[PDB]
Amino acid sequence: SSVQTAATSWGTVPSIRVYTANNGKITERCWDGKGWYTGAFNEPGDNVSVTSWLVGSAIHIRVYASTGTTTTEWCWDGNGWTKGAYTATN
Amino acid sequence: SSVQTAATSWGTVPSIRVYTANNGKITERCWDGKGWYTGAFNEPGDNVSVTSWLVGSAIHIRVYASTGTTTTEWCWDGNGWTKGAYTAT
Amino acid sequence: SSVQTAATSWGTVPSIRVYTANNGKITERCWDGKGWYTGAFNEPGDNVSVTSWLVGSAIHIRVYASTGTTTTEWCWDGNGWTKGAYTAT
Repeated sequence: SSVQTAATSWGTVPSIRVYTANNGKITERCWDGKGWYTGAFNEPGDNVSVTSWLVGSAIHIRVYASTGTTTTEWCWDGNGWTKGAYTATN
Repeated sequence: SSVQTAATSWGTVPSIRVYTANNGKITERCWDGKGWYTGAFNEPGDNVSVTSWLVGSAIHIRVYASTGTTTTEWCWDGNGWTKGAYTAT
Repeated sequence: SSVQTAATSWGTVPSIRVYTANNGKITERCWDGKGWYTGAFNEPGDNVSVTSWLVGSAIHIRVYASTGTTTTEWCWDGNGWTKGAYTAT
């Protein structure tokens, strides 16, 4: 049944990121105070969650994308999306 | 199989808001330090996410409600819930 | 069908907590700056959401676990997980 979303925000503007899982694909929409635009994030998943934090003015984002029982962490640390170290078991 | 929830919080008390999508309706439960009560938010949706931020002591909340492939942003900026500018494309 | 997750983080390290609902169980994976490990949280549910806040350096976490139409709040306030006062009505 419906698409699945996850949202985060930071700062005072604020910036907002909304991730949508739709038919096995996760995409990203972004707001930085003027309007919505399509973000760089595009990875497989049926389910998505997100968290973010600032270090000074630098945003760090973690997106957890799940398909079946496999969850992949995707990391934004200022210079592109990369796969993170997250695993669900030892 | 189950309801679906989304939660946010702010401040030091804190205030908490929990949104639940149940049979196509999203409702809101609120905690401001004393007990839980039903919030003003009531809109259609099968899925919900939320984020919030403070500007000084003023809370701003964004709720993303989805039905099928359609996502609607709902905004709280201190004087009622209003539909936001979010579009998926 | 896929597992369903919820995530929160705090501080500057940061600490991260990822909750996964899988086959009626919600479990927790934790990062405190060195590596991922399995957390203490293990409770029933088909759906999970989370929020957290700091009071100074002390973290407070609220996990909302749902099975059918029943949502249970679980609370971390520094000395184990306890059932919270949340009710839906």
